[PDB]
Amino acid sequence: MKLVMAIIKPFKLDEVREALTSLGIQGLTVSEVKGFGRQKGQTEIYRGAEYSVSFLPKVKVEVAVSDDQYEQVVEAIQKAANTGRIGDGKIFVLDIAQAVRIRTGETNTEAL
Amino acid sequence: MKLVMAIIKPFKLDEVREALTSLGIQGLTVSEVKGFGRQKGQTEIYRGAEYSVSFLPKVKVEVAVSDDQYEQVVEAIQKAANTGRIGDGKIFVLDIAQAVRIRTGETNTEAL
Amino acid sequence: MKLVMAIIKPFKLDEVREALTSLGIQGLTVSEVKGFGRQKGQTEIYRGAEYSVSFLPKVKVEVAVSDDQYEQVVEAIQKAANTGRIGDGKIFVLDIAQAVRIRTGETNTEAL
Ligand SMILES: Nc1ncnc2c1ncn2[C@@H]1O[C@H](COP(=O)(O)OP(=O)(O)O)[C@@H](O)[C@H]1O
Ligand SMILES: Nc1ncnc2c1ncn2[C@@H]1O[C@H](COP(=O)(O)OP(=O)(O)O)[C@@H](O)[C@H]1O
Ligand SMILES: Nc1ncnc2c1ncn2[C@@H]1O[C@H](COP(=O)(O)OP(=O)(O)O)[C@@H](O)[C@H]1O
Repeated sequence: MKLVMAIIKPFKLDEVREALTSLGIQGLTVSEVKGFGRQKGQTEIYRGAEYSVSFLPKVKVEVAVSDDQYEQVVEAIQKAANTGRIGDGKIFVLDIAQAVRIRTGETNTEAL
Repeated sequence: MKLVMAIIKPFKLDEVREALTSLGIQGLTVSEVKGFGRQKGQTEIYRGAEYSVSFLPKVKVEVAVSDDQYEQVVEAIQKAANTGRIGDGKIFVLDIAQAVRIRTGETNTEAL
Repeated sequence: MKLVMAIIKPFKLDEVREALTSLGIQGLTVSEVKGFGRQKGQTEIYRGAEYSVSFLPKVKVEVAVSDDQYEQVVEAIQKAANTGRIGDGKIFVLDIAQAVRIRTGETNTEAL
């Protein structure tokens, strides 16, 4: 099991859920985040301090898939979230030790 | 050390913090998220595009516990977050390589 | 590769991004969260239920760095986020199995 964590542009999310659905992935969990990177917001200095005046929204997609699916999931998200412009974002893969589906108690692959 | 990540229904959170407190867990960190799964929101098509018009709020509980507590923490959250209805959510367990408490520099178990 | 996850006080974020920038870290991802711990919000009881009436905002910094940088990143964040008062927060380190930069397909260290 893996937790694929993808930090994408908020407008690429419909296309991302689509690819994932084309792969057979039942569901996912989404978070709103602010991004900092090469592409940065505007700053302002006021009284010896520099304050951020604009922010770069991103969407964090967090999806648990099996060891047989993650590599395909990574590739799918990469292709689905790509624009070719700076700020496209990241995909990180972390290892899931255990998984539980709260409704049924199902574990491992059956929890996803 | 483990990071227990639980994606639950937002109204089951008071009951979840309670169980965790009954286990001796000092604290936790909570995030607001949108869920997608079997239980889905409503959609709308407008001009060759399908837009989501309703969303399913979930709460993400993120709690670091020791290797001697995580299995009990998982079980507690599972029982505390269960309703028996579709959408109860997930619990994922990931491995924590290092931990630091910012205030005191305490590490490992003493950081939690 | 590691995902350094730091749960800090929201006003220590400018100082945190600064240290990270002094270390050569290109970017990071930030989330708004609620904290529960020793330092707690106010509660209220109404009709046989206890409701939370105040909340403790925290900022979650999530930054992927290489195996040669993480220990320095942890230390930097610890020093940059420290106040000496209760509620300073946590830093957790998790292992990243794979990394992809969506724009270019670059992997591993080149993805960060
Ligand atoms: N070290 C990092 N850890 C976690 N997320 C990052 C990191 N660097 C960048 N990001 C995320 O990637 C997004 C894009 O960063 P940017 O460098 O502007 O473009 P690109 O990813 O195309 O190089 C950022 O807004 C940020 O959310
Ligand atoms: N593959 C997944 N990865 C991460 N979170 C998921 C995944 N599948 C479902 N979830 C989360 O679990 C919640 C419940 O999903 P759903 O399938 O509707 O009910 P159940 O979990 O009872 O089967 C979703 O709203 C979503 O937040
Ligand atoms: N077990 C835990 N798992 C994840 N985050 C935690 C945990 N315990 C505390 N935190 C986070 O650390 C913050 C500070 O907790 P608190 O105990 O009040 O102060 P301190 O970290 O200085 O002991 C909390 O608001 C919470 O967000």
